[PDB]
Order: sequence, then structure tokens, then C-alpha cells
Amino acid sequence: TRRVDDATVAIRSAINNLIVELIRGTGSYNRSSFESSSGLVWTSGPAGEGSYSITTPSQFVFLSSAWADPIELINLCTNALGNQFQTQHARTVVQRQFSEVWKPSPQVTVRFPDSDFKVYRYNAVLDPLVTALLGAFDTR
Amino acid sequence: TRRVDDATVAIRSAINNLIVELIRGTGSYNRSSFESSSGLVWTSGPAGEGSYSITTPSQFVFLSSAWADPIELINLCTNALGNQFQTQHARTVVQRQFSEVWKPSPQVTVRFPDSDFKVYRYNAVLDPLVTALLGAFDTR
Amino acid sequence: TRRVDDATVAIRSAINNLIVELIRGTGSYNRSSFESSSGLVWTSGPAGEGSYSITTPSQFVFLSSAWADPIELINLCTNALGNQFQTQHARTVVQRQFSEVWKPSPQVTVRFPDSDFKVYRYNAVLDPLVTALLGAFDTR
Amino acid sequence: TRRVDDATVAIRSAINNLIVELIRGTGSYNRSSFESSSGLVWTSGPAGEGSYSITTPSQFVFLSSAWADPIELINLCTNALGNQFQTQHARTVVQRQFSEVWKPSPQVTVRFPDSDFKVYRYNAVLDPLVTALLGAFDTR
Amino acid sequence: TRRVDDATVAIRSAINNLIVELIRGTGSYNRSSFESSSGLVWTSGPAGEGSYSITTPSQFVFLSSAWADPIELINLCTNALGNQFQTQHARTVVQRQFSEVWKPSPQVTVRFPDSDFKVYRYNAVLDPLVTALLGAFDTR
Amino acid sequence: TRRVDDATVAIRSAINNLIVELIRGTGSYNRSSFESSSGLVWTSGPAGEGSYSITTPSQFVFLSSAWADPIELINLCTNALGNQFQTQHARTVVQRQFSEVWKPSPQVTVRFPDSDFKVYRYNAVLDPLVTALLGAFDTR
Amino acid sequence: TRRVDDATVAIRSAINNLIVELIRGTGSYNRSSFESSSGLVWTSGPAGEGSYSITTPSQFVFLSSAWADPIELINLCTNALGNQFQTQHARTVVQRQFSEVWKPSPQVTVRFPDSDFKVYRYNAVLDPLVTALLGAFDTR
Amino acid sequence: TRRVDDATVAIRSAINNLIVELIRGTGSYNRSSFESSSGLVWTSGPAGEGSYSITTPSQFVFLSSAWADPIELINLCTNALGNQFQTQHARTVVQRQFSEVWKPSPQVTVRFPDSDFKVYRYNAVLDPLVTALLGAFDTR
Amino acid sequence: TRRVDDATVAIRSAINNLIVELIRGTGSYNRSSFESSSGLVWTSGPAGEGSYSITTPSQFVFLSSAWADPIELINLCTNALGNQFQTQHARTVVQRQFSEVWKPSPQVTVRFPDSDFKVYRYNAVLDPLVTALLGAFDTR
Amino acid sequence: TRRVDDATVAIRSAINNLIVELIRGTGSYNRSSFESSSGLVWTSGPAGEGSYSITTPSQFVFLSSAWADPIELINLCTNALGNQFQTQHARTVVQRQFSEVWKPSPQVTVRFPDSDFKVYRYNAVLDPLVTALLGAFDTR
Repeated sequence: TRRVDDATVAIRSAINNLIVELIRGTGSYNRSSFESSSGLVWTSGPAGEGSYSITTPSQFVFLSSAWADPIELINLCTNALGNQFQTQHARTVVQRQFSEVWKPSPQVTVRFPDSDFKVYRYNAVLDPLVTALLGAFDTR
Repeated sequence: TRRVDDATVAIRSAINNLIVELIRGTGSYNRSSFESSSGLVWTSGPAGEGSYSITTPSQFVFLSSAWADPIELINLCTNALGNQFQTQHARTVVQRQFSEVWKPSPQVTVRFPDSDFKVYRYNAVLDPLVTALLGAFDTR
Repeated sequence: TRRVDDATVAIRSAINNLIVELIRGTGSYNRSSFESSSGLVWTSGPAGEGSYSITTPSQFVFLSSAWADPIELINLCTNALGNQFQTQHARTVVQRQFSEVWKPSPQVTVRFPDSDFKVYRYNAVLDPLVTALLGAFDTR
Repeated sequence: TRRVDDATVAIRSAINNLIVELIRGTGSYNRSSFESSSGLVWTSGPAGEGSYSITTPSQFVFLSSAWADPIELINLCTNALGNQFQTQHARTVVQRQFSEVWKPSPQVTVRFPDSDFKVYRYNAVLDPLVTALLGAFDTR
Repeated sequence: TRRVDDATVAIRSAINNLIVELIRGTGSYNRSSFESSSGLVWTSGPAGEGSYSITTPSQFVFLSSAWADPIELINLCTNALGNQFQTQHARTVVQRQFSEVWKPSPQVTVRFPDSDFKVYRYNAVLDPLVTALLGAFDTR
Repeated sequence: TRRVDDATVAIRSAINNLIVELIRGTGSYNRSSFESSSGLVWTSGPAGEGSYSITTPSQFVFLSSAWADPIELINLCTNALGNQFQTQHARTVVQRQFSEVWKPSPQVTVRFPDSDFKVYRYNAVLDPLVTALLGAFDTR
Repeated sequence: TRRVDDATVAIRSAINNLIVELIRGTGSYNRSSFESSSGLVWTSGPAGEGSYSITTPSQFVFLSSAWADPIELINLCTNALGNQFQTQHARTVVQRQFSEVWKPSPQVTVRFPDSDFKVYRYNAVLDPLVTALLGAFDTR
Repeated sequence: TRRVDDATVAIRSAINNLIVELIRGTGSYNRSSFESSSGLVWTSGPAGEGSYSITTPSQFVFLSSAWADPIELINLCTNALGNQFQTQHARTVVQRQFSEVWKPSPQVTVRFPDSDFKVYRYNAVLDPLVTALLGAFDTR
Repeated sequence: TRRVDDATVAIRSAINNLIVELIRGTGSYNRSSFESSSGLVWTSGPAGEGSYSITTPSQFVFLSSAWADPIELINLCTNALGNQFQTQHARTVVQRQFSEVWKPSPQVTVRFPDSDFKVYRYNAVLDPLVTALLGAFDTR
Repeated sequence: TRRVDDATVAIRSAINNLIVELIRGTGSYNRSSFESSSGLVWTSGPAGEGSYSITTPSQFVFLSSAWADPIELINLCTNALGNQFQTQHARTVVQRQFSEVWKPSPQVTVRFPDSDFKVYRYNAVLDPLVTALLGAFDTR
């Protein structure tokens, strides 16, 4: 009963399904698109600090630990496709890597970065793919 | 008989079902919505202290240990989805994390925080999801 | 023959059935409602002491060790839902916690607390639920 | 052959059937009701002593070791419902507790207490319930 | 059950399917074709530095670690075809070699090399072949 | 190492040391001597009850479980001298018998018996002898 | 190495040393002596309730769980002297009995009993004796 | 090598050394003494809330989790002295009890309780005693 | 050879040596003291963002992950003093807790918090104590 | 022969000796100091590219993979001080982390970053410390 031979196919197909949308750029925001689609308005208070105005609680997801650099994420994918997923060590390490890539960037008193782009963990398209990928590593 | 292969699917689907409602913001209150929906009225007694006026015993649930920070809770979810639920250690640790995230914030002599938001453990929509999630970790 | 996998479902469903009524506040009394529904009349004898007037023996249940703080009880429930009921240690500890939460508050020479609320162990609606819950922990 | 799983149900159902009647107060007497229903008449002989006048031998049951305080008995019940009756140690300890709660209070030269209430072990309604309860603990 | 005799055939056929397209040069770009097909425009800012103008997030794939020298890649293929894929050591080593050949060459502040050619990891035709090849080495 | 051959000698010598003083009657009181030496005064209140007047707390020993019938005690001694103290069963049984012979006879609302005699457990001469005797049975 | 033969002597001598002072009544208080020596003043507020006036924190020991009935305590001693302290079961049971005899009687809103006496756990003479006794049961 | 026989003596002597100072009341503060000795000034801002004014960082210890009810703490001591410290389970449980008794009561937005008293974990006299006591339970 | 009995003493003494200085407040900064002692000057650029002016590279330590809340740190200490350092699990968990308490608060584009205080990991007095403490958990 | 107890001390002392110099900022360069001390001159050729002019071969060390971000390196140190160096897994993981932090930043066709700082692996003062640190992890 080689259940590891079926988990490897699922892991690889999940990585590929995530790469398909990462190539298109879907789920990537800058300051403009973030503040436009999230509804958060930055009030540039005096003098060097400021804050976002929270109007609804559903916006608290945007200020959590749910952002990653696009280049770093696609590099994680390209290096993960070249691992021996027959072993448990690799399925643990790359799962930890895909779970720790999501770090906070926007906060209540920290505006979205000026020129950089960030990938949203809970984007409508990336949420199911990243969830399925993280769940594909869960095998005995 | 790999009963652990079925418990992992249930745990992950429960985390996802909870994330679906956490994204929508359902179950999150501020001072205004808390004091409106709970019926508690804050009497600003002299001078720096005060208290809520308890009219019915059903209001005692609101002043218990049933509140969590939305960002902290969704971060628990995002970090939990990247764990090896095939092992018992993880199913115990993340279960303790989802059971201890609920702390008291409103009390009899402590008014609801002024500007922060809190997630209600016994909200009508969040209660079944959190209960099922906590129960999904209970496997031999 | 995993009889422990069926006991966990019963324990969790009993905790939920009790929480459903604890949320509604049913079974919680203050001084007014206690002395009204129990028939006990407080005679304020001189000078700083007093006593309840016992008219029928059925009132001796009210003066036993059958009262708990609502917040403490619902907190026991919320923390109990996050335990590993697959183990015997937890089924013993939380059972002892649900058995020791009932302490005396009204006595023959001790009037019901002035402003606090208490939950009655032998309330018509709470008695079957608490009994079934305490019995759900009894598994080999 | 788990015969212990059926003895636990019987023990719990017997405790509940006893609690049902203890709540109603049936089987509890004071000085007035005891001396009225038992037929014993206290002759206040000189000077500080006295005695009951025994008219029929059937009254010797009333002066035996068959009395308990109602609060103590119902507290034994409320604490007993939270024991692990899967073990022999508990079935022995709580059985000894239900067998030793019955102490003498009226005697030939000791009148029934002035103001206290006592529960009669051989009351018509409590006798079968207490007997069945004591017998439910008798399992291998 | 010699599953290794079937994995070797798949590995070799994948290597051949990749070599067939590498021979035609498909997926190989220079500065002109890269900046034409990717949409990136190099602004030769003062004085010795410069940058590409990012118009859409889908362009972040081009600036990742997804480029390799054509000669080095075809040499990896020609030397890989002469390995003992019956052993796990070889299937691991050559898989790591095919996973590490992809290095970054264009960046935000690093223009595409002037005269050299590079092979694009996520080219429309080479992406499935390289993915299938990397997946063919994953056998127990 | 026959430590049981030395414990038997000590047990028998302790029984004899107790019998020597029991023969002389030392430590035996009636109503007169009890109420004289203890300081307790019986107030023959109306009508058939009464009580002792407690003047100092040191008198609470007299109203405890520290009285035995002289004939019963000397019979315990005479039957105990004919046991096989080489066995543990006998050393346990007769020790329990010498520990349970002390029962309460005078109480707050129970005057000393009119004509009977009683042996005081904490009499100045009998206390050390009874203590040493009870301690002689404690051997491995 | 019979360390149990030395622990038994210490246990018995500790029980005797405690009995010596219990016989004298030292450490026993009534309402008068309690309110005199503790400094607590009872303010008989309207109408049937009241409270003690706490002037110094050292008085909080008096309102803790540190009181026992004298008769019950001396009965525990007299029955404990007749146990087989060679066994661990007895050394555990009687230790639990000497640890649970101390119950609360005076509280902030509960005045000292009118006519009864109570034994103070932290009396200057009884504290070392009770501590040494409880510690004498601690043997492997 | 019975190292447990020496750890028990240290645990008991540490509990006694702590009880000696708990009896004296040292380390117990009310609102007046807390705000006097800590230097914190409560500014009764409008309307029902307020805060302490932090002048030096050394004051942050007072607002941590370092407060306990005096009665609860001395009750922990009196019940702990009656445990079998020869076993590891007890040394773990009572250590957790002495480590969790310290809860926060004063906070930045929560003034010290009006009339209650609290015991300070880091009081100059109680800190070494509590530290040594917690360390006495640490044995293999 | 119980090397674990010596490591516990070192761990506890290190925790105490750190608590001694945490009580004094040494190593805790606010915005004023941080920007004064570090030399960093905040330039309030337009409009809602800003940055510190880096004059020497030695200032990069202040902007790393080396800050903790004083209350959180001292609470880690008070809860750590109540652990079983005889076990490896505790020495690992509390070491991870003392290693993860240090989080970034000042950054290049994130000014020091306005009113909060933070504890500096590399303070001249706290660095050796925290280092020795972290090293005390390192035992086989 | 616990050779692991001496390797841990050496590892920790090496980490501390490196932190001592990282705090002072020694070994950190910007564009100005790098191009000044290394002798490399950037010729701003047309139009958006350029290059350093290599005058002596000793300058090839500066353009290798020998640069790291100061914050990242000191964070590696602060997180490394909290590891269990008794285990081989940690000594391998943190050694790989200290070996992979050094990445290339200046190249022949890539000028030193405009505003960032970098730490030089082969600085005269940091080279021996980093070498000793990397060598301290090499134990059986």
C-alpha cells in the first residue's frame, strides 16, 4: 500500500495549479490596488506617522500576516518542484516554507509599501490553491 | 485502518469553513455594536471607574472568556493550515492554541475597549464552526 | 472496538446542549428570583444575623452545595471544549471540574448574595443536561 | 464482555431516581412530624432527662441508625454524580459514603432534635431507592 | 514489483522530450526578444544604473530565478542520459541539478545581458516538459 | 530477622500494663465523678431536655468519642490475650477493636448516664497505656 | 532498610503531641475570643446582613479555610491512633482527613457562629504541631 | 539514593517559611498602599474610563501578572501541606497551583480594586520565599 | 551522574538574575530615550510616512528584532519559574519562549511607538543576563 | 565522555564574540565606503549599464558571494542563541543558516546598492570570528 505515490502526484499538481495563477500575477497588489480594493483610507496625520481608517471588521484580514513577495514565492515554487517528495523530511520542510512565506506588511500604523508589490494570501483565487497545496503535504 | 487520514480532512475543512466567515468579518464587535446587541449599558460612575448594568442573566456570556483579536485568530488559522496534522503533537498544540485564543475583554468593571475590535466566541454563526473545529482535533 | 471514539461525540454534544441553555440564561437566579421561586422568607432578626424560614423540606435542596457563578461555569465549558477527550486523564479532570463547580451560596444563616447571580444545579431544565454531561465522561 | 458499562448506567439511574425524590423532600421529618407519624411520645420526666414511651416493637426502627442530614445526603449525591464509576475504587468509596451517612439521632433517652430535619432511611418511598442504589455498586 | 523499471523509462522519455525542444531553441531569448515579449521597458536612468518599468504584476515571473544558459542545460541533459537511474542517488542528484540550473539573470536593477541568450523556465512550451521531467525523478 | 517475635512481647506487655490499671478501676467515672472532675454543670432546662454549661474549651474532650463500658473493655483484653499475634490479621483486628471501643456517651444535649460507669480514654493514667498499646500493633 | 518503622514512630508521636494541646483546649475560639484576639469588628448593618471591618491584611488568615470543630478533630485523632501506619493507604487517608478537617466558618459577610467553638489552624501552638503531623505522613 | 526524602523536607520548610510571612500580612496591598508605594497616579479621564500615569519603566512590574487573593493563597498553602510530596504528580500539580495563583489585577486601563486586598508576587520579602518554594518542587 | 540537578539551579539563578534588573526597569526605552541614546533622528517626510537617518552602521542593531514588551517578558519569567526544569520538554519550550519574545518595533520606515515602552535585547546590562539565561537551558 | 557539553560552550562563546562586533557595526559598508576602501571605480557607461574597473586581482573577493544584510545577520544571531545545541539537528541547521546568509550584492555589471548597507564576510575583524563560529558547529 504505497500511499506516498499518490500524495506526490497531488503535491506536484497543486504546485503547478498555484504556479499557473502566480504566472498571471493574480493576487498581487500594490499600494494603489490594495487601498482601492480593501476600502482602507490612509489619513496622513502629523507628522511622520499615520494610520488606516477601519470602517468594517472584514478589513482586519488585510492587516494580518497574509503577504509575501512575488519573486520569493515563485522561487519557492520553482525550487520545491525539484525535491524528493517521497521522503517526509522534504514534505515537512517545503510545507513550513510555504507556511512562513506569508508575513505582515500593511498594519494599522504602517502604510502599504510605496512601490513594491505583495501577494495576498486570502485572495479569492489564491486562497483555495494555497490551501489545497498546504493540505497536500499532510500525509503519513 | 488509517483513521488519521479522515481526521486530517475534517480538521482542514473545519479550518476552511471558519476562515470563510472570518474573512466576511461576521462575529466581530466594537464597543458600539457590543453594547447595542448585548443590551449592557455602561453607567459612568464617579470618578474613573464604572460598570455595566446587568438586566438579564443571559448577558453573563458576554463578560466571560470569549473574545479574541481578529488578526491574532486569523493568524492562528493561517499558521495552523501549514502543520502536519498526521501527528498527534500538532493536533494537540493547535487545539490548545484555538482553545486559549479566547480571553476576556469586557468585564463588570471593565468597559469594552474604545477603538479595538473583538471576535465573539459564542456568536450565532461562529459558535458552530469553532465548536466543530475544536472537535475535529479529537482523534486517537 | 474503539468505544472511545463514540464517547467523545457524546461528551461534546452534551457540552453543547448545556451551552445552548447557559447562553439563554435559564437556571440563573438573583436574590429576588431565588427567594420568590423557592418560597424562602428571610427574617431579619437582630442584629446583624438572620435566617430563612423553612416551610417545607423540599426547600433544603436550595440550601445545599448546588450553586455556581455563570461566568465560571461557561468558562469551564469553553475551556473544556478544547481538551483531548480521547484520553482518560482529560475525561477525569474536566469531570471533576464540572462536579466541583457547584458550591453553596445560600444557607440557613447566610442570605443569598445581594447583587450577584448564581446558577442552580437542580433547575428543571439544567438538571438533565448537567446529569447527562457528568455521565458522558464515564467511559473505560 | 464489558459488564462494567451496564453497571455504571444502573448506578447513575439509581442516583437520579433518588435525587428526584430528595428534591421533593419526601422522607424528611422534624420533631413534630416524627413524633406524630411514629407514635412515640416523649415524657418530660424530672429533671433534665426524659424518654420516649415504646408501645409497639415496630417503633424500634425509628430509634436505630437510620437518619441523615438532608443537605449532607444531597451533597453526597451531587458529588457522587461526578465520579469515575468504571473503577472499583470509586464504586467502593461512594458506596461506603452512602452507607455511613445514616446515623442515629432519636434514641430512647435522646429526643428528636428541636429544630433540625432528618431523612428517614426506612421511609416507604426512599427505602426501595436507597436499597437499589446501594445494590447498584455491587459489581465484579 | 519492480516499480523502478517503469520510472526509468519515464525519466528517459521525459529527458528526450525536453531535448527535442531544446534542439530547436524554443524558449530561448536574448535582450530584444525578452524585452519585447515580456513588455518590460528599460529606462536608462542616470548615470550607470537603470531599471525596468513594471506595468502588470504578471511580469514578476520574468525577474525571478527562471533562467539558464542553453549550453549548460543541454550539457546537463547529455550527461544525465548516461546515468544509472535504477539507483536513488542518481535520481536525486540529477533532479537537484535540473532544479538548480535555473538562476536569475534579469532583475529590477539588472538589465538582460547584452549579447548572451537565456532559457526561460516558464516558457509556454518548456514549462510542461521541465515540470514532467522534474516529476519523473520522484519515485520511492 | 524475626521482628515479629519482638513485637509480640511488646503487645502482650502493653496489654498487661493496661489490665493492671483496669483491675483497680482507675479512669472509671460515673455521673457524679464525671461532672465533678470535668467542671461541666447540667442545667435541667424545660422540659425533657437539658444541657451542660461549657466554661472552658478544654472540656470539649469529655464530650467526644472517648468512653467505653468497663466490662466490654476488660473482655476485649481477656479475649485479646489469646490471639496469635504472630499473624498480621490478628494485630489488625484487635487493634481496630481497641480503637472502636471508645464511643461517645456524654454530649452537649445528652447527660452522663444515670447509674452506669464509663472508662475515659484520655484519663491521665490510662491515656499513655492505651496509646502505647495501640502503637504496639503497628508492625510490618 | 525499613524506613517505614521510623516513620510510624514519628507519626504516632506527632499525633500524641497534637492531642496533648487539644486536651488543654489551646487554639479554640468562640465569637467573643475570636473577635477580641483578631481585631475584627462586626458592623451590624441593615437589615439581616453585616460584615467585618478589615483594618490590616494580617486578618485575612482568620477568614480563610482554617477552622474545625473540636470534637470532630479529637475524634479524628482518636480513630487515627488505631490505624496500620505500616501501609501507605492509611498514611494517605488519615493525612487527607487531617487536611480536609479545616473548613471556613468566619467570612467577610458571615459572622463567627454564635455559641459554637472552633479550632484555629494557624494558632501559635497548633500551627507547628499540625504542620509536623501533616509532614510526618510524607514517606515513600 | 533517596533524593526524594530530602526534597520533601525542603518543600515543606519552604511552604512554612512562606506561611510565616503570609500570617504577618507582609506583601499585601490595597488601592491606597499600591498607588502610594508604586508611584502610579490614576487620572480619572472622562467619563467612565481612566488610566495610570507611567513615569518610569520600573513600574511595569506592578501591572503584570503578579497578584493573588490572600485567602486563596493561604488556602493553597494549607491544602498543599497535606499532600504526598513523595510522588511526582503532587509536586507537579501544587507547583502549577503556586505558579498560576498570580493573576493580573491592576492594569493600564484598570484601576486597583476599590476595597479588596491583593498579594504582590514581587514584594521584597515575598519574592525570595515564593521563588525558593517554586524551586523546591523541581526534583527528578 | 545527575547533571540535570545542577542545570536546574543555574536556570533558576539566571531567571532570578534577570528578574532583579527587570524589576529596576533597566534596559527599557520609550520614543524619547530610544531616539536620544541611539542617535537616530526621525525626518518627518511628506506626507504620512517617514524614516530614521542612519549615521553609523552600529545603529542597525536597534532596528533589528530585539525588542519586547516589559509586561510580557516579566510574565514569561513569572510563569517560567513554575516549570519542571528536570524535564527536557520544559527546558526547550521556555527557551523558545525567551528566544521569540524579541520582536522588531523600530524600523527604518516605522518609528518607535509613541507612548509604549520596549525592552532592548542588546542593552549593556541585559545582554549578559539574557545570554546566560538562554544558555542555561542547553543541557543534554 | 560528553564532548557535546564542551562544543556547546564554544558555539555560544563564538556567537557572543561575533555579536560583540556586530553591535559596534564593524565590517558594514555602503556604496561610498565600499568603493572607497575596495578601490573599485564604477564607470557609468552608456546608457543604463556600467561596470567596475578591476585594477588588481585581490579585488575579486569583493565581487564574490560574501555580503549579507546587517539586520538579517544579527537576527540570525538572536534566534540562534535560543537553540538546543545539544542536538545535531540544530548544529546543522543554524550552521547552514550562517553559511547561506552570505549572498552576492556587488558584481562586475551590478553596482553596490545605492542606499542599503551590507556586511563583508572577509572583513579583517569579522573573518576570524565567522570562521571560528562556523567551525564550532563541527562536532560528532
